[PDB]
Amino acid sequence: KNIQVVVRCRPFNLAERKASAHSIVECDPVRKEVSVRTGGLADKSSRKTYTFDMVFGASTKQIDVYRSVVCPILDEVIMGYNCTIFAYGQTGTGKTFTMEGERSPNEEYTWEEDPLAGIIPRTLHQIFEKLTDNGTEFSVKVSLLEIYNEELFDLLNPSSDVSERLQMFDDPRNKRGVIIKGLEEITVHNKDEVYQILEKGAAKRTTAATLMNAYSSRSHSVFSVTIHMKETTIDGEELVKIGKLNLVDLAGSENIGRSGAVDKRAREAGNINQSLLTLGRVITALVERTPHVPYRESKLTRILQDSLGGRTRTSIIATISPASLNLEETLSTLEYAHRAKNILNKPEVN
Ligand SMILES: Nc1ncnc2c1ncn2[C@@H]1O[C@H](COP(=O)(O)OP(=O)(O)NP(=O)(O)O)[C@@H](O)[C@H]1O
Ligand SMILES: [Mg+2]
Repeated sequence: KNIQVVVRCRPFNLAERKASAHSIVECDPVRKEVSVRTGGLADKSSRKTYTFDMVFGASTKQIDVYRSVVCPILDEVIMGYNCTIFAYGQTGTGKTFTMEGERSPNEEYTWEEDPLAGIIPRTLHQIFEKLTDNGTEFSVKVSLLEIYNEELFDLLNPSSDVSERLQMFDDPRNKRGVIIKGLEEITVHNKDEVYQILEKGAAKRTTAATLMNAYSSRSHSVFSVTIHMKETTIDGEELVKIGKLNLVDLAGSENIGRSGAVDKRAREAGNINQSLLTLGRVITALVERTPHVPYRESKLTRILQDSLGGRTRTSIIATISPASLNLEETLSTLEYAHRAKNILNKPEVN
């Protein structure tokens, strides 16, 4: 029911160290708290403390995030629930690193084995493991799209033609969802098939350089895995359930004064910030029990509508930087992520 919200603080990066930035973030997984020194060079004691469902410090390894957050989600999907996990936070704090991850040097590991692997590569591997172990008759279908400047583009369409803006419509046979017309939904039979498709897909997800992040996501990435399951019980009863998992890598809050974003990059930041703002208003509207929730004001919240206050089991991974340089941005991330904890969802099997 209640949306699960966890926070992950990444390690200081080079630029922060070279700028002699100091640490203003303390994570306490035990108490499940994140405290932020809000004082300034003046006050070095005053702290702002938030309590979440789970808190991951700078030493948190990919596998830790997965075992703690994803594994339980994965089983729910197998149960026939609709689930969503999305990474949220300031540009450069670890959303993409967390959702997709990277690859260790010299092929010392296969994708699934890699300690740098993110949530998505691990989940595609695990999905088949659990399904084969389950015994059900199953079919797996995947899709990947990015929301770029309020337009939708399929990232898995293999065609050579330039990608067209996909149109979105409410699902006729389901008032709790949308339909992306023309979106490719590729049937996959094992991790190898999925991995080939995934790396090519994630590779073309619009990424560009900004002073804050040389590898900044210029769009919100939405990777969906739909699983059709059909089994026959010992009672000769045939049950058909459908599970779905949305792994979302959002673009992140960006102060163009700091990112130095110009024209095209600035245009992207404008859309990114506006869409995230709309996400914040949706969250706030749900926590305040407001008569209206502004889902329709952005393609992001339309896609995430059922995930936010609907019949989807949702988990949020708020990513933050430990540097004193990002006090306002960090507080903003923690504040909205904290509010999200109070949103009540009504998950139900399909
Ligand atoms: N937990 C971590 N451990 C090591 N490196 C990290 C970690 N988190 C983030 N990074 C690195 O910082 C750079 C990533 O920024 P990420 O790609 O993490 O930014 P982002 O949140 O996707 N930025 P943005 O797309 O603008 O919202 C990556 O090359 C990562 O390797
Ligand atoms: Mg990114």
